[PDB]
Amino acid sequence: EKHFKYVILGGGVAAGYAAREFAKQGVKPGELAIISKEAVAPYERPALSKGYLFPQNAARLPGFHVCVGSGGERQLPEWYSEKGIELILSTEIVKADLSTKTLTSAAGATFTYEILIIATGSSVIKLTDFGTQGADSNNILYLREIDDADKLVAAIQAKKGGKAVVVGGGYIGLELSAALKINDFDVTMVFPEPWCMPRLFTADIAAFYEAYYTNKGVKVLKGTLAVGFDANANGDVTAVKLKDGKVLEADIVVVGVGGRPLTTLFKGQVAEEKGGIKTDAFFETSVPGVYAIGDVATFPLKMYNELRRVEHVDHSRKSAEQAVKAIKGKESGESVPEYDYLPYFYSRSFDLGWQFYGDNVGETILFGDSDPTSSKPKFGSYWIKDGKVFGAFLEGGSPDENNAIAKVAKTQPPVASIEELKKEGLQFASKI
Ligand SMILES: Cc1cc2c(cc1C)N(C[C@H](O)[C@H](O)[C@H](O)COP(=O)(O)OP(=O)(O)OC[C@H]1O[C@@H](n3cnc4c(N)ncnc43)[C@H](O)[C@@H]1O)c1[nH]c(=O)[nH]c(=O)c1N2
Ligand SMILES: NC(=O)c1ccc[n+]([C@@H]2O[C@H](COP(=O)([O-])OP(=O)(O)OC[C@H]3O[C@@H](n4cnc5c(N)ncnc54)[C@H](O)[C@@H]3O)[C@@H](O)[C@H]2O)c1
Repeated sequence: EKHFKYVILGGGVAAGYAAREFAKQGVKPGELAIISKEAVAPYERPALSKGYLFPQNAARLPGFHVCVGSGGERQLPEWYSEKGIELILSTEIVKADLSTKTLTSAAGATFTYEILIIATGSSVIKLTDFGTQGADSNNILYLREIDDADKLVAAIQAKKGGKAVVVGGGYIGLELSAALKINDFDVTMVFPEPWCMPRLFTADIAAFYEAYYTNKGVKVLKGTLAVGFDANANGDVTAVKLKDGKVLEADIVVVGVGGRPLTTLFKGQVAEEKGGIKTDAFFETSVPGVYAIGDVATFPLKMYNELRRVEHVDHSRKSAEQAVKAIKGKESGESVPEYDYLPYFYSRSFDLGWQFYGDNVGETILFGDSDPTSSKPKFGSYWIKDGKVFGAFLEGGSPDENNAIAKVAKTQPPVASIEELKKEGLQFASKI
């Protein structure tokens, strides 16, 4: 049994950014521990679907350890031990008892805390959840952690020059199809929805990327579903069978069909809301001294007066700082302001790069140049509900053009005329 005043459960992005805030708040040696099932100190997870997979000049640890992804300093394992912050790596907690403040690992080790910070992130939904035949064949890969990224880098070198199938049309589907393409793979994207990124992209935004990906040689099969996989004698995947009977040849298969908050250790012990652990504006759960941050928390999104859950890296960084300030603030009888978050999402693929700020509610208006064969495409979209701008998307924008649409999403300016908004386009944001 090891006791610590503060225990961060998980060693991902929120854990690393909470550790940075703890050091900034004068944490003392022996006070804080980070328990992680990963063998490495916290890192900027977004690099795993991008830089990590490049055929040349690839991103490797320790380069992308936190907090460099936000322009902060690198926190190598020594950053922690110099401060008396115990990193407990390769340790998976299989039981958590909030009533006795005890965490129990797979090997039966126990750890106690005074303050717990749940930062377990998201699970990887696997094709077994839909009873897909052959989903256990070798080379049917998923991407969540650095070990998955290493197994993917190796399968890429092994099957290079061959055929890849990507099941999923979300973030992983779009980013991984691009990764396999640049790695000399013949890629097919498969997903059941009528267009890519259905939870964010309109049919018009999606159509730009479908045409773009097609010209790069990526076959995008909309309205398609994988129902099985063929495998050879060694058990390696050889093909992907679709609901319509079409069979695609596959040397490697990559799947991105969503993630769920990794809350399994606390079911029945914390209040929940839409899959996540329900928190207040300071990330404290229904149990005093227990906080939940990043991907697992369903917190009040102040701007929209609703409880929301965000499974993106910007929120994992901002929520971590909020919970640590809330814990340290209470120790001095002080209160900190409520979390005031502006949902910020982004994706990168090929020579493209988009940003989204706010909420994708109401009706949309496409602006700019959305031609996929243009050398420098720049186009965006606005989301309008109740006469005001709620959301703003922009592909190919400059730093100041991205901050202009972010300003629009924060301030929710009124739209007296949609005809004028369509006519101004990106200038509506740049002016305001
Ligand atoms: C490959 C890939 C690529 C991207 C992204 C995700 C993925 C999977 N994201 C999403 C973003 O990385 C994500 O929102 C943050 O990692 C969330 O930070 P957390 O700390 O909440 O979870 P995160 O998953 O980072 O950390 C959870 C940690 O808890 C550990 N853990 C869980 N259960 C445990 C247990 N029982 N015992 C011990 N340890 C345990 C995990 O092993 C991990 O170390 C993204 N977002 C974005 O906006 N832009 C981007 O470009 C990307 N790119
Ligand atoms: N740039 C980024 O923001 C980025 C990049 C990579 C990963 N991520 C994060 O990592 C996590 C995993 O991403 P993801 O792409 O797996 O999730 P996702 O939620 O973005 O997309 C999964 C998509 O696959 C669809 N799908 C579900 N079942 C399917 C099936 N049987 N066949 C095909 N498609 C199916 C879903 O409806 C959804 O559209 C998420 O939390 C995501 O936000 C984010």
